[PDB]
Amino acid sequence: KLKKVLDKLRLKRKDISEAAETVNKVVERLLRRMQKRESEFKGVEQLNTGSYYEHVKISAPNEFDVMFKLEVPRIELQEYYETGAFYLVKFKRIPRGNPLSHFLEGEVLSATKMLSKFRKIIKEEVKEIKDIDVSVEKEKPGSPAVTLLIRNPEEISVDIILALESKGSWPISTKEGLPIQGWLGTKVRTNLRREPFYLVPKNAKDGNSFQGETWRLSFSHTEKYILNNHGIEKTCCESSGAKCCRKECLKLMKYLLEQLKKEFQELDAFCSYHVKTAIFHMWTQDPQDSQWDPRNLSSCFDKLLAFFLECLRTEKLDHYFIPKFNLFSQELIDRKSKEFLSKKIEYERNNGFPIFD
DNA sequence: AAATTGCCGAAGACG
DNA sequence: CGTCTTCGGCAATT
Ligand SMILES: Cc1nn(C2=[SH]c3ccccc3N2)c(O)c1[C@@H]1OC(=O)c2ccccc21
Ligand SMILES: [Zn+2]
Repeated sequence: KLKKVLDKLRLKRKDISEAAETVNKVVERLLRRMQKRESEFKGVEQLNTGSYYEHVKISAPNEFDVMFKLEVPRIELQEYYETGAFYLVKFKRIPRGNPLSHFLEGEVLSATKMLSKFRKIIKEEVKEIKDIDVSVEKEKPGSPAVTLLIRNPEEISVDIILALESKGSWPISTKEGLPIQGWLGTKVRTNLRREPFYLVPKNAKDGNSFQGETWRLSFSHTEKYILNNHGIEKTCCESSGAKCCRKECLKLMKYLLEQLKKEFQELDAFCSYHVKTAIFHMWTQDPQDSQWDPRNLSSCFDKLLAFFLECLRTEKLDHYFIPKFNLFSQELIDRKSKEFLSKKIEYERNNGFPIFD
């Protein structure tokens, strides 16, 4: 029954080839444009992130996430209040004379001027794309992405996300995050945390304004690794290993949410990352590969559902990397919303998920 | 050195 | 299920 639904969600290869071909051609053009003398954003390198590159994209290959990461040495972080996720950026010492001073505001490296330039360049370059139908969607407070809209003729969107790369140790609000010791283990956790961390120009919302110079932590790269390396056994989902249902559960919970979001705008606050964050916790709670045996798909999905209902009910979903940061705090998602989603989920759960049709 | 090449895992397609 | 395929990712090579 859930097998059937998964069959429908599964991406068709033909559809992937036509989408990738177009998406890739456009990104390499923008990446290439981004280099090339002049621009502040030279040494940017590409990192593909997102449901698609984690292989958990459903229904259609019509959403692509791309990080344009920039290595910036000698930066100091100041925690924006006690958010844990948001920061101000300064430099160790004076530039002499170097690219990113035209994004400063005194000593602070403002996310907003840096993003506005980045968007301006992307816009001038999309202007010149003649063989493909692509446009830049209008700006949005609360998003760090310059979003492309591609009609292939199918509608495809590409979020191009500027990122600052920092090679130093992770900020201490992450010190007790990534709790994978009993699952992926201590050597993996330590190795993961020796990788760089990234900041993206999503501004912290103070009230109903946005604090324009703040940046947000991003662990898209880390999350991408974990999806490709998700078992306690090294052979999970390999040719000489056992298939598990972890990813299948993530897709099912994704589908469920996205359907409810379609016909209910009481849910615009919710999103996929909530479901992703939740399943990460499930994977920590149930680290054994044997617990996610495909035979057990139904009970694994329902356990995920029960856990997600419990997060809603108790108004608490800890960020997986930054345990201070409550994604289900009253300030980000109002109580009323959380109860509405709870009743809809509970409804589908007890009625054999009619919305799956 | 910016662009090509080689290698192979993840997973779709098909019987 | 096995096998064959395309795509993504990576870094050695020119
Ligand atoms: C609510 C939400 N949070 N969210 C976060 S919170 C956060 C904290 C630290 C790092 C990433 C991050 N993403 C996120 O990606 C979302 C959804 O993804 C979005 O880009 C977005 C946009 C509007 C509503 C919800 C989301
Ligand atoms: Zn697995």
